Amino acid sequence: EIFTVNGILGESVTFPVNIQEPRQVKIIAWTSKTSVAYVTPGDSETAPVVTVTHRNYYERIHALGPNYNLVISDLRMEDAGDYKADINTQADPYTTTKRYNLQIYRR
Amino acid sequence: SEIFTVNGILGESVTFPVNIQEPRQVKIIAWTSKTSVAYVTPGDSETAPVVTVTHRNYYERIHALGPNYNLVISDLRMEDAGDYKADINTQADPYTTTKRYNLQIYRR
Repeated sequence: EIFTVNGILGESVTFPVNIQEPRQVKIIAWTSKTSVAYVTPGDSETAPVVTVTHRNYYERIHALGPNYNLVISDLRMEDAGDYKADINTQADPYTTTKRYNLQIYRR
Repeated sequence: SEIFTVNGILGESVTFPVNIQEPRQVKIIAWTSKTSVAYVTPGDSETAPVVTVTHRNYYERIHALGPNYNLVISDLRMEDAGDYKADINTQADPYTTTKRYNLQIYRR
């Protein structure tokens, strides 16, 4: 269940979320050692809107549509560790949680 | 700083001291525990801030207080117990400050 993702220092990495087409997302909350960001639905082609909630992450968090895949860019060694998405949707279970372990490599 | 301990009674309310002593500089506060908890942002214009709860465990049970941004978790549960963290994002340096709490819950 804890999915391992590897990223390269100074580059970008994608966290697989892949929200399917019957599910409707209300808000996804991302956390690590600090809160990271909240992601909310975009539009026709506005991609999901991302609100960053710790200064360590400002300008480094992007979200992809329609999957709601998270991209963190300009990776730092300090980004490594456990991440959690609490995915909130209109219908039940209402909240589903996904776990990730990011490891960072200077290459 | 230090972890701050707050005690609460099952079924009741507990208040987390935030004591923002310069409110209108607050952009967003992100509360987490074992799970996500809520975001709190400025009211359009008000005393009072707006809560968006971000996990169903805490649905309808999070309130914030103007003007200090103190947090209330109402209808308390035993699962509510443990370490809480607020990432307070404001308009000027350090831009993010973090407060740590320990919520002890007791029987009704």
